[PDB]
Amino acid sequence: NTYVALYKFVPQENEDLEMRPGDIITLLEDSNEDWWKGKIQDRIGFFPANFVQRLQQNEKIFRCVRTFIGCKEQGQITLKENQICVSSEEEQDGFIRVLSGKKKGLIPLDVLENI
Repeated sequence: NTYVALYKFVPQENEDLEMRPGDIITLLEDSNEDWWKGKIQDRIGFFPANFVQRLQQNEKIFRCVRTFIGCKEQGQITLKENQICVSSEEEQDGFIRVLSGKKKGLIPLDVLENI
Protein backbone atom coordinates (compact mmCIF):
# COMPACT_ATOMS: atom_id res chain seq x y z
CA ASN A 1 0.00 0.00 0.00
CA THR A 2 2.07 2.93 -1.33
CA TYR A 3 1.63 6.73 -1.36
CA VAL A 4 3.21 9.74 -3.03
CA ALA A 5 4.17 12.89 -1.06
CA LEU A 6 2.50 15.99 -2.47
CA TYR A 7 4.13 18.36 0.04
CA LYS A 8 7.36 18.37 2.01
CA PHE A 9 7.40 17.59 5.71
CA VAL A 10 10.25 18.79 7.92
CA PRO A 11 10.83 16.69 11.03
CA GLN A 12 10.40 18.34 14.41
CA GLU A 13 10.98 15.10 16.46
CA ASN A 14 13.32 12.18 15.63
CA GLU A 15 10.41 9.78 15.00
CA ASP A 16 9.18 12.06 12.16
CA LEU A 17 9.85 10.78 8.67
CA GLU A 18 11.11 13.56 6.45
CA MET A 19 9.25 13.83 3.12
CA ARG A 20 10.05 15.72 -0.09
CA PRO A 21 7.44 16.09 -2.87
CA GLY A 22 7.58 13.01 -5.12
CA ASP A 23 8.67 10.52 -2.42
CA ILE A 24 7.14 7.07 -2.47
CA ILE A 25 5.90 6.07 0.99
CA THR A 26 5.20 2.52 2.00
CA LEU A 27 2.45 2.46 4.61
CA LEU A 28 3.11 0.51 7.86
CA GLU A 29 0.29 1.81 10.08
CA ASP A 30 -2.62 4.14 9.38
CA SER A 31 -2.43 5.07 13.06
CA ASN A 32 -4.88 7.96 13.35
CA GLU A 33 -6.39 10.53 10.98
CA ASP A 34 -3.51 13.02 11.29
CA TRP A 35 -0.33 10.95 11.52
CA TRP A 36 0.52 7.75 9.68
CA LYS A 37 3.61 5.58 10.04
CA GLY A 38 5.57 4.60 6.98
CA LYS A 39 8.74 4.10 5.08
CA ILE A 40 10.68 6.14 2.52
CA GLN A 41 13.65 4.21 1.13
CA ASP A 42 15.18 2.60 4.26
CA ARG A 43 13.99 5.08 6.95
CA ILE A 44 10.77 4.89 8.96
CA GLY A 45 8.67 7.30 10.94
CA PHE A 46 5.54 9.34 11.26
CA PHE A 47 4.22 11.69 8.58
CA PRO A 48 1.14 13.83 8.03
CA ALA A 49 -1.63 11.63 6.58
CA ASN A 50 -3.20 14.57 4.74
CA PHE A 51 0.01 15.35 2.71
CA VAL A 52 0.04 12.16 0.61
CA GLN A 53 -1.90 10.66 -2.24
CA ARG A 54 -2.53 7.01 -2.79
CA LEU A 55 -0.51 5.46 -5.66
CA GLN A 56 -2.53 3.07 -7.87
CA GLN A 57 -1.12 0.43 -10.24
CA ASN A 58 0.86 1.61 -13.25
CA GLU A 59 0.65 5.26 -12.11
CA LYS A 60 3.72 7.37 -12.88
CA ILE A 61 4.71 10.38 -10.79
CA PHE A 62 5.29 13.81 -12.29
CA ARG A 63 6.50 17.20 -11.15
CA CYS A 64 5.27 20.36 -12.82
CA VAL A 65 8.27 22.34 -14.13
CA ARG A 66 6.06 25.33 -14.79
CA THR A 67 2.69 26.66 -13.65
CA PHE A 68 -0.15 25.78 -16.04
CA ILE A 69 -3.59 27.42 -16.11
CA GLY A 70 -5.88 25.11 -18.08
CA CYS A 71 -9.08 25.61 -20.05
CA LYS A 72 -11.75 24.14 -17.73
CA GLU A 73 -14.18 23.78 -20.70
CA GLN A 74 -11.58 21.61 -22.51
CA GLY A 75 -11.24 19.39 -19.35
CA GLN A 76 -7.77 20.80 -18.55
CA ILE A 77 -6.23 21.02 -15.06
CA THR A 78 -4.48 23.84 -13.20
CA LEU A 79 -1.22 23.07 -11.41
CA LYS A 80 1.58 25.24 -10.09
CA GLU A 81 5.33 24.85 -10.51
CA ASN A 82 6.74 22.06 -8.24
CA GLN A 83 3.26 20.54 -7.62
CA ILE A 84 3.03 16.73 -7.86
CA CYS A 85 0.58 14.74 -10.01
CA VAL A 86 0.10 11.15 -11.24
CA SER A 87 -1.12 9.32 -14.35
CA SER A 88 -1.54 5.71 -15.49
CA GLU A 89 -2.81 6.87 -18.91
CA GLU A 90 -1.18 7.52 -22.30
CA GLU A 91 -0.77 10.88 -23.99
CA GLN A 92 -3.19 12.12 -26.65
CA ASP A 93 -2.54 15.25 -28.78
CA GLY A 94 0.35 16.22 -26.50
CA PHE A 95 -1.81 16.19 -23.31
CA ILE A 96 -2.07 13.62 -20.50
CA ARG A 97 -4.83 13.14 -17.89
CA VAL A 98 -3.40 13.54 -14.38
CA LEU A 99 -4.61 13.42 -10.76
CA SER A 100 -3.28 15.75 -8.06
CA GLY A 101 -5.24 15.45 -4.83
CA LYS A 102 -8.88 16.07 -5.75
CA LYS A 103 -7.95 17.73 -9.08
CA LYS A 104 -8.27 15.60 -12.24
CA GLY A 105 -7.77 16.86 -15.79
CA LEU A 106 -5.61 17.18 -18.89
CA ILE A 107 -2.18 18.83 -18.89
CA PRO A 108 0.48 19.14 -21.66
CA LEU A 109 3.45 16.73 -21.57
CA ASP A 110 5.96 19.59 -21.77
CA VAL A 111 4.76 20.92 -18.37
CA LEU A 112 5.75 17.66 -16.66
CA GLU A 113 9.04 16.18 -15.47
CA ASN A 114 9.15 12.47 -14.71
CA ILE A 115 10.98 12.48 -11.29
